[PDB]
Amino acid sequence: QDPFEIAVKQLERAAQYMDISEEALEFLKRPQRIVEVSIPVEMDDGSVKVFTGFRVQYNWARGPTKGGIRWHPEETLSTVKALAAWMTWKTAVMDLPYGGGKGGVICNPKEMSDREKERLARGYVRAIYDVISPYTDIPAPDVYTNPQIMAWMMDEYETISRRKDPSFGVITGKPPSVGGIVARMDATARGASYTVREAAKALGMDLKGKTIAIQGYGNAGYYMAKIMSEEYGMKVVAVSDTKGGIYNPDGLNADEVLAWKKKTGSVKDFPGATNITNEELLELEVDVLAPSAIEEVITKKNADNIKAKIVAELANGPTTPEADEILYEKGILIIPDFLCNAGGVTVSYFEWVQNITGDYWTVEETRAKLDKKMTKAFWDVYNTHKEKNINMRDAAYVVAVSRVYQAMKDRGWIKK
Amino acid sequence: QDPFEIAVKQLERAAQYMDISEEALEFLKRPQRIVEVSIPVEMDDGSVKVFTGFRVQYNWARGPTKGGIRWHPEETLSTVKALAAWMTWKTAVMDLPYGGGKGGVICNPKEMSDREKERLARGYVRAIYDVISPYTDIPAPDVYTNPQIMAWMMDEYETISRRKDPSFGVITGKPPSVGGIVARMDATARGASYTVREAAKALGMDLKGKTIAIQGYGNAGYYMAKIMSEEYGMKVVAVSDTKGGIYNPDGLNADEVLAWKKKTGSVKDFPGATNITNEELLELEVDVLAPSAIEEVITKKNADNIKAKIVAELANGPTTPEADEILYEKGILIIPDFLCNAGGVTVSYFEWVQNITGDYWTVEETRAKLDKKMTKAFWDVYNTHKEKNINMRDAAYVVAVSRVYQAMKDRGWIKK
Amino acid sequence: QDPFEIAVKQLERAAQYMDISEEALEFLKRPQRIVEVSIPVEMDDGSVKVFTGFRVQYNWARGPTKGGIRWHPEETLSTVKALAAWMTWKTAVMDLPYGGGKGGVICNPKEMSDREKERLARGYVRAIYDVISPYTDIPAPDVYTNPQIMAWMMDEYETISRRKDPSFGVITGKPPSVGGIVARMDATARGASYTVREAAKALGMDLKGKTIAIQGYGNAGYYMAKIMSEEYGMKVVAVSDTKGGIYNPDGLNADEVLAWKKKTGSVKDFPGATNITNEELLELEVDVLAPSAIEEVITKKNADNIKAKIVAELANGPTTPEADEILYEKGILIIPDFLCNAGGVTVSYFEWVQNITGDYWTVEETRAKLDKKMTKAFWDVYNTHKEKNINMRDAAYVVAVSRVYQAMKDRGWIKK
Amino acid sequence: QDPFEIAVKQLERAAQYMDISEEALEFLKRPQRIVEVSIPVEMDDGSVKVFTGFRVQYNWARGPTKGGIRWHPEETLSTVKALAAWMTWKTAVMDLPYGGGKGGVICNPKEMSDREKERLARGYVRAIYDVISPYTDIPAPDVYTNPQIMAWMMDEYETISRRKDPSFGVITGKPPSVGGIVARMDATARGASYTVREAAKALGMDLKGKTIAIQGYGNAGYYMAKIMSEEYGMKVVAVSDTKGGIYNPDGLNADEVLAWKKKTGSVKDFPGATNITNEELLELEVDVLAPSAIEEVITKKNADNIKAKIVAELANGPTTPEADEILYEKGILIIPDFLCNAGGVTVSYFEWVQNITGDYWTVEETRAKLDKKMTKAFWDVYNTHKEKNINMRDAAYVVAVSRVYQAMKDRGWIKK
Repeated sequence: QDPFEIAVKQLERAAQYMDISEEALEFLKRPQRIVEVSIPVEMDDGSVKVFTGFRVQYNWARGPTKGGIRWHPEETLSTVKALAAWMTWKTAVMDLPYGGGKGGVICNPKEMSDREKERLARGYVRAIYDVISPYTDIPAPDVYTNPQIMAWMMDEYETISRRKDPSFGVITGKPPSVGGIVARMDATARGASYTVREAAKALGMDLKGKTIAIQGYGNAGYYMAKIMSEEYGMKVVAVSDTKGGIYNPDGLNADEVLAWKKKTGSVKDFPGATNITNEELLELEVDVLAPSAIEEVITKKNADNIKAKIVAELANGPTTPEADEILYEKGILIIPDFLCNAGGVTVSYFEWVQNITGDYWTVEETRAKLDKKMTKAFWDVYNTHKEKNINMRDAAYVVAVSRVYQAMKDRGWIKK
Repeated sequence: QDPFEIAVKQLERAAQYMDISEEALEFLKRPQRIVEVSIPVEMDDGSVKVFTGFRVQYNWARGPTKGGIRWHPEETLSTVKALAAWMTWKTAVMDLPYGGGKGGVICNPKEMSDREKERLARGYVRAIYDVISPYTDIPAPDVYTNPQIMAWMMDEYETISRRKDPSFGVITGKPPSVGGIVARMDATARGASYTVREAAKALGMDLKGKTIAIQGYGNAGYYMAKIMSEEYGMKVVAVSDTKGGIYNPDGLNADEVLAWKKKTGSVKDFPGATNITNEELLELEVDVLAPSAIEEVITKKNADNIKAKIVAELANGPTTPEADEILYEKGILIIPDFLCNAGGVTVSYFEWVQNITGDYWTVEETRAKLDKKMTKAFWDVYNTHKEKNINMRDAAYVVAVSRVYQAMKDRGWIKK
Repeated sequence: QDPFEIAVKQLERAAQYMDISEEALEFLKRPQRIVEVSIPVEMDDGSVKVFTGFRVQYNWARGPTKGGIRWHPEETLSTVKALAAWMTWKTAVMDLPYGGGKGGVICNPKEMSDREKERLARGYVRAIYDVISPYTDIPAPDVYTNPQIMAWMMDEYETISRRKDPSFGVITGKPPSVGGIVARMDATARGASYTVREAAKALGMDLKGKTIAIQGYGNAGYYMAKIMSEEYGMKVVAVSDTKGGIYNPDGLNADEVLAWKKKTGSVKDFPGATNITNEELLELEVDVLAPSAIEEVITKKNADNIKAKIVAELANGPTTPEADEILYEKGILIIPDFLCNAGGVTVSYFEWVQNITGDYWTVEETRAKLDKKMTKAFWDVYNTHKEKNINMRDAAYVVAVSRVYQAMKDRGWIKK
Repeated sequence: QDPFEIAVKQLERAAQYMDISEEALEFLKRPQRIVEVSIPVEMDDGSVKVFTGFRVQYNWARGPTKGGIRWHPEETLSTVKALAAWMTWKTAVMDLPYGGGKGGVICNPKEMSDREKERLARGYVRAIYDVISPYTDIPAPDVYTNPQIMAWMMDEYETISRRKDPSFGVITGKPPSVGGIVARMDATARGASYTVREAAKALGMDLKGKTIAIQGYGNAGYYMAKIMSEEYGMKVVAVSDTKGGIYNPDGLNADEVLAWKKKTGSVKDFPGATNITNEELLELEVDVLAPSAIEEVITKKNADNIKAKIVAELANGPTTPEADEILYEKGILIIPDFLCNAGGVTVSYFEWVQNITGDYWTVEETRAKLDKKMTKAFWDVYNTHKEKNINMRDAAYVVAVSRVYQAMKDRGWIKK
């Protein structure tokens, strides 16, 4: 289905950049396992309503599959399969010991009691219990799920598993009271702060003094802002939200802007600052550009106007194939999302290790370990893009895919 | 899909005839669990080929799900989802401590070597292992599957189960050398005869000397012929097949016939028997009509021409809805398929029992248990329709869907 | 080795009387699994002593392996290997759902306190626990082990299994207080009579008023004596023991003889009776000759002096091959031990079914089923011996090994 | 058996240097568990051929048993029991949390195709599955087995295990695409060098600029040469191979030497270097000597001509007991094999640690620990040598055997 169909293509295109049997391609083109279940839920009004959820375990050749759970009224399998495939390249490029998986339920949390959300989380686990474990498949939070939901879900598992395993490790995005971890607050942006630093290096450029413009002012946007300016000494001249951007040559203060938005509801009309549009933002003359909100914000239409040296993809899919070629030719360094925003998944892996080892780390320890991980994944991609003459996004899928190809071979899943 | 769709709207129509919640109905409108997997197989040519299969566990309120595995190049989940629902109403009417399930693989058996197939049978199991046990889900042979393939499936199960359970009972239609049973050759026809026999009873009639025309001369028809005439003293006046049929008001001799066709290739041109057509046969003037070949062969078109005292549905969906209603006012007793041809699964239950208890029975024993079973089911249905003034098929679903509704209710799956 | 080597030869030979692959042959010339253990035991003198035990599971293609455990100071793996193979042909011919196994520990049960043996019994179990279960491997008592011993074994088991399975069923030969059954007392002699009953028909002869001479007066002998006379109305003109025999054409009374021996230590000097040697008894001119004491009593040297119609081997290996021929071409009906004396292994299987089903039968039921089972097996072999012009012993191996052959095939362990 | 026998004596002689119960002795004199299976394999020609393999779990008092698998046509159980015994002292001396075990299959890799060796690795596993686990028994590569065979093994385990545990940790020497590691390549030569440092220290000597001679030039020999000279600053004055040696006072350049051997076929004739025989090598006048190829090269015969300060045993069994006392008397530091060559097993435990915790370390981290572990182990052995005043080989065995003794005492396996 379209969403999946798009995924395969992504894949089918990268092969061309590498040596890989067809036995392989054929395998890597369908998910290893799909589970589809009916979850009867008792609604507040005493009525029992049946939902439909999925869990897809795409490929586990490299490790147990990692992947979040989504709650969404317009959810579909294809979507789930497609996103499962994706995690797969994600974990691989990051070189973690996991395969990729993903789940979803077709429901409207927005019309749900806290108590009806608890019973759906429980029903999910009761339904797909037989394919999850701390060593088989480890979920986590996605669209419309959060730590609270994770905990109810861990809790129902222990009740079934009866504690004969490291129960806290069957799922991540947990609240700290139960094996969850801090450091997970800034992960994505923080992780993203490390590629950029590296990216700078590549271009033999020093960040201090440089400029950044961030589209979107949420967690990522908020944190990416605080960090780049605080730790890297960059100038945050532009930030933006759902309602407009505000520009300032002298550099904004994330905490201040944050307060305004939190009291005013928007970053817009922030005193001392000029109001601007979002498209305006994309087209600024800044060193780094961090699209951290929505997708397809950079297209053939605008691709031509982007004046950033580095385009940091914190959100998923801001850029388009078309926009891809132009920015390449144009000479702009792009940190594909799935490499740029992978500190999320990385930390999650850091959480699992702590749950299974029973040993808890300090934030510092945890940040150090995150840096290393990102630091390598980048160079790994960059160097490949150079050598093979392909953009970072193509480079990235080549790094990813081969890793899965090898493992599949070593196990003898395919002979060649 | 269509097929599923079809199936579903057959449930909705019978609903009309009974008192059942909408909680129940919605519930019974979806399978509880579906597993879809890709099974990599090593070709006899050192190539690895990924295949696609499903196991769908519809409903297990009344006991473990029981159902066959189909190997076909035109197979689809929708078909599997649909037959799995069917299996679910079959066991219930039959009153087996089972639920309904089905499986399928998309592959062309015909161009596969014995070795390739063993590798397929084994991979299936290695893939859906986690959801099968002698207590969870118990497969059986279906289209393009048989007792050898079953043996291979049971064997790889034992190897993973490590023999910590009653492994012979994890699948049915097994070769006697391995928990298999012999009463299994004439089960479908043997089970049908009992209903005809009980059918005759209600119809204040005696089949001795009575006539019967049978559509199709495969296993079921051959044996239907054989027994009816042989244990009952009926007059097979015509048989019929793929190509055409044979008439003889004096009584054909099945065995003779079978030879001919075996030697001949068809039941066509038999000595001393006049040639005729399939359609001719249906409107033939006999006391019993046993369509045992294909789908829809009794429709609105000919419905009025059927002059049978009794129509024994041996095949899957031979008659039709409006065809259904005409024969009804006309006063014709129809033995709805899932009840009529259910002996085969009733016998496979008998097999599972023996497997679980280590205690093996005698054909005579087995038979007496079949009869007993076939009988009550018949009656159970007969009285429902009488009392509720509806058609047998309608009455069947009623008795069927009724027992499944009770069970989920008692489990608390649905509150009313 | 020796007894093993001998064993294997036994095999190869009968092969020649049948059609079978070398794949197969080669497969049946070795046990699938052998386990050898070191068992620390706490002696009564405060010192720990390591013993050495084994369990050998020869072939489990037809079901879980069944076989006793021997406690002997002169025990060796070979002996064990060799009897496990024998256990294999015994179940097949008895047509049981069992494979074949045997176990053994090297020790002197005679210098052992009751407490030391218990600690040994529990250690064996704590040692080979990972490969036994009521669905995997089911021991029983053999040389120097008994019910007391089985219970101690059964108990340790439950203690490890945690009662998560039909625990009483993991081992046979138990006291009635825990799953033991009662018809087990005269089983071996009882099952032997049935065969004697059937053989007398094969010969067209009414045993009533006929004669039987029994070599050995143990439980087996005593019961054979008791039954054949009381139930089949025969005359026991001679019985015998460790020290000598007694003769009396008018026929003896099994009980009277038994009490003398108890009070007197031997059958010798029994009143009214005539004293004779064992050899004499062997050469008596009786209808039925029941050798139930030791092997190699019927040799090349005396096969010519044997004058019985039927030679009922209650004992294990009383006749030899060389004696085999002579007695064959001489026209004597020999009932192979392994069929003749399978009454014990049969009722044992009857014990397991009641343990796993939780249903327990009466003595009359059990006996009922025991006769049906023995009867068939006789005729199976009888008919085979007729058809191929071979001797019961050779017939027997043919039936057994063929049966294990089909199963390994159906499972695809070997492909031809 | 001769080889097992030899081992037993090896131990009994160490007894003599320490206080050990006799209860302990006898326990240690036998392996706790031996399993022997018949493994049917589908030959490339369509025939099935049954192979024979074993796994020997010697003693687990200190942890789960660690030990390689050997593929070889002249393999014997006793060789196996013997090596397992050996594994047992090697882990204890290293103070690793394991017992010792060994496995082996009788076959000729060297006429098996890759598809046959895969069907072979897989069947091993399917066979001894019940006694292996990442917590129970952890195999590894040995004679004629490599990371690829490990991976095939790990895979079938996962297929049986169902991923309910840290599947990557049930076996070591894995390819990195699946739990394997690096820093595993120079493990042996690298571990050996730390002990060589320590010694130097014991001796008060400073290695920079001292001389070393290596008998043998394979991986270890090659690696020993690169390391001592590059990291320690030593002069490699002679190396030698299967055919002969070469000598040169200024120092050889290991890479230059290796290419020459690689392109040429031997170290013989290396340009600018003098040729010498192996024996002359041994009696060379160097500070350090490193026999790293074949056994019994140091005998009563030449023991007297050894002129080195330290004898680093990279090979197994290069010095005899006889040569053992002469050298000892002469005052030469000998670093025993099983201690000196332990950097391999050590690094194999490091892999298991990473597999079980999901955390993968850096080479520098890995090296940090190896150093530590070998360092400690060296001194534990040394210090027992001066103390009890015995030879390193004797001293290592005491430390080993004592450790195993305490544990069996602390568990109550034996009472004193």
